[PDB]
Amino acid sequence: MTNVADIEAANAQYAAAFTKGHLPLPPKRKLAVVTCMDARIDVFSVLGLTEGDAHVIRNAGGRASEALRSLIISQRLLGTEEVVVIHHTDCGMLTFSDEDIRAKIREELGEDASDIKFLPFRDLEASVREDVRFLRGSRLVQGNVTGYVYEVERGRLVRLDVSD
Amino acid sequence: MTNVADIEAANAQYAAAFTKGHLPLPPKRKLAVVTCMDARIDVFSVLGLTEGDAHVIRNAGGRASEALRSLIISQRLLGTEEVVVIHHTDCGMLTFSDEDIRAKIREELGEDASDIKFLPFRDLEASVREDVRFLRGSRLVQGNVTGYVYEVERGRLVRLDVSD
Ligand SMILES: [Zn+2]
Ligand SMILES: [Zn+2]
Repeated sequence: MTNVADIEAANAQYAAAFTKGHLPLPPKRKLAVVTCMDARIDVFSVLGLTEGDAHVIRNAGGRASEALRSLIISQRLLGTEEVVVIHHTDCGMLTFSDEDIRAKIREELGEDASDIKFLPFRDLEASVREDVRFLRGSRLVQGNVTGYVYEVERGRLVRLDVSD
Repeated sequence: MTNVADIEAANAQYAAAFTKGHLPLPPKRKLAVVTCMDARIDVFSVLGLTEGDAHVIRNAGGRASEALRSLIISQRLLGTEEVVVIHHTDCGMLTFSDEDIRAKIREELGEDASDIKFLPFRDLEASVREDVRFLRGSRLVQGNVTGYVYEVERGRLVRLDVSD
């Protein structure tokens, strides 16, 4: 109850103590992060970023196909040179198919979403390899791509070896 | 100049102090936030969120059209009931046309991107109004939508009144 009132109250405390007003547009680490919208992940705390360090791109499952527009802008307009892709344990995108979510939209809203692809995946590590390989194969992405699993159970980032 | 070594070292410190392993999938505030990938914005600090409070969806310019997949999953599978859309001052998406970025891709990569739409906007407040009205008009989004501008120069969230 009162989300808008609470975030505006918290913001007033943040703004009172804020001195980071001079930070420039290009990220200092020339880095873009692609990860899940998952509420339990604070990317800045997990990776030790401060304001101005890295682009942080977030979507349901941290899918690289959807991140690509954001990555091209990140690199071509704002100078980033590197991408990290982070999926996580206990991701919602493991727990349904396109058919299951289309059914839930019909059941709850009475709407047809048969032509929208929701990009769920069947295996966590396979999803990271598919995404990293996708970005390595793109002619529109420059630089090294690294894949990780974040363990929501212990706060650990686990780097994955992705062959090819 | 060793991004992967730096974030792995910082993560090892974060994991040593980590207590939050029992948090569940559904966000506690039943809230999804849509904002820019901009490096200077730590959404958790700006809004006073803790791990497990709100979904955080981020893309170049915080465009609601691209967030829609993520919002539908957030609401239908993970129980969120409300959306906040935050654009920001000094956003890169104000500073180019699709034809300007297509030129940079030709100059730097020697690639043609004439079939990709990058979704820049011409006016910051109009961009927030368009994105809020887009989500309010969608038959696949339930609940209240609020628009904000985040002022990168002063750390201030400014709520916009958006009609019809
Ligand atoms: Zn997830
Ligand atoms: Zn921006």
